[PDB]
Amino acid sequence: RPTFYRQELNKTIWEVPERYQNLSPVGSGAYGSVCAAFDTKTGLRVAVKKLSRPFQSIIHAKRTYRELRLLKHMKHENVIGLLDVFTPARSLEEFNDVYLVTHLMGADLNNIVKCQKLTDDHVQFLIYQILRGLKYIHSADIIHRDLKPSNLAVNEDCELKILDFARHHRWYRAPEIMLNWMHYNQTVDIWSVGCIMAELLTGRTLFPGTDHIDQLKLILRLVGTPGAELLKKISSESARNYIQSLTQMPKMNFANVFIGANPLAVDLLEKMLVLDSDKRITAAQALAHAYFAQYHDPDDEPVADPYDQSFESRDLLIDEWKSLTYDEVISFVPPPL
Ligand SMILES: CC(C)Cn1ncc2cc(Cc3ccc(F)cc3F)c(C(=O)NCCN(C)C)cc21
Ligand SMILES: Fc1ccc(-c2n[nH]cc2-c2ccncc2)cc1
Repeated sequence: RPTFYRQELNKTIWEVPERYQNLSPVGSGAYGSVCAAFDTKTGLRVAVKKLSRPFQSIIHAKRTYRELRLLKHMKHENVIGLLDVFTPARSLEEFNDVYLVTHLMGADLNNIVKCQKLTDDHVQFLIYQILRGLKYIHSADIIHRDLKPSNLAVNEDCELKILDFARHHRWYRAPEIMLNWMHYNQTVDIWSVGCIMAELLTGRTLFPGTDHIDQLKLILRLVGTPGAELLKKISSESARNYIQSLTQMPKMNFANVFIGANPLAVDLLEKMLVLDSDKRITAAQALAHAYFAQYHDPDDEPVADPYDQSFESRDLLIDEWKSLTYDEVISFVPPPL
């Protein structure tokens, strides 16, 4: 066991091993508190997240267990991974805090898009990496659910990583969630990617809606009201009525909306921003799209080992979720240096 040291940043107490030095806050919220730090054992700059009240309730305890399982499983260049997880506690009895460690990235995508407009080649490489990481995540039957510029981090090399999965198990959310459809599939993420790609090409949020209703009407204005094939798939009575009563609007021509953009980019957006989720393009299929010929390599777009999410359906006590989390802390194995 290593030796810990203690200090106060903002109003948070931080107890971490000596190897992590020069902690400086990065931000805080419901997710907990994040600090940038230097790892003397490896020489890397790292990001340390201290979970907030990890075992204060059953919802928190399960959430803590969920995040740790996910991060321990992700082993992919475009997905955030676990460098280390530790607790200052020496036993299950005193186990009360969990810290997570990962490589520090240069900036989030929301600090690039507004600082600069992106060339078509940059958009190619950035979107390509998101999809490469999404293919991996989706191969494990995991849905991110909250893909958005602030959840994508980039290095000065333009290397990208997907961060902070939505622990749910807004301008970027698929319309079937605005309609509250409880059976949305993994292509909800592909919709998010489409809204992101469009924003990089134009510099403007594609669907800057003020609420759920306003959001949907901005989406239908671009992709048009749903056809009869999609009408036949809606079970909700209120939804069906709301949609059949809206003044009908045609699908606009993306080539005209996105004038001057690479025609291969326009084509990909049209395959991503499809209202009917069954017809939306998949991450695996989008990687083979001609827009990414510069970067596509079918022997270097790997898939993930099978991920067991059976715990999601379990109804346990706080002490049981806590103990299961402790087990995952102890059995952690750092990645090969
Ligand atoms: C913006 C730069 C600091 C780039 N950067 N690089 C790595 C990294 C990790 C995090 C969060 C995080 C996740 C796993 C982990 F084990 C340790 C962690 F710290 C955050 C962050 O602060 N996320 C806040 C939550 N928001 C986005 C919803 C930011 C990160
Ligand atoms: F206006 C819309 C927008 C999106 C959808 C939709 N796309 N994929 C699945 C659905 C959907 C929505 C609600 N109920 C069932 C299915 C249906 C109508």
